[PDB]
Amino acid sequence: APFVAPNVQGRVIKESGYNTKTFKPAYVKPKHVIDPNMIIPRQPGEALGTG
Amino acid sequence: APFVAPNVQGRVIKESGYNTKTFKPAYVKPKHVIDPNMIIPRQPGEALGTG
Repeated sequence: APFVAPNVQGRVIKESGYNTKTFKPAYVKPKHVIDPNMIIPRQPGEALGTG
Repeated sequence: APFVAPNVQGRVIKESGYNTKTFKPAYVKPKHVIDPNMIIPRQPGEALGTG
């Protein structure tokens, strides 16, 4: 607090305000194409020979 | 105490004097002026739009 000789008025004290933060979320979009070149070939569980 | 041959009168011992201290307090005067400029603006808790 300010020391102020009691013979005088007093001292005016300043203030401070405040702030805000604002954010937009980002966007994510992966995809696969699944044409036959991927469906046909033998997958690991398939028996050798026939499948 | 002084060793004094029992014949003679004995020695005169002295004393010492005290001391003092004195204090005045200081004086403190914070004050604020409250404009409409400070009452009106939105305060953080208030909702958006219709504060």
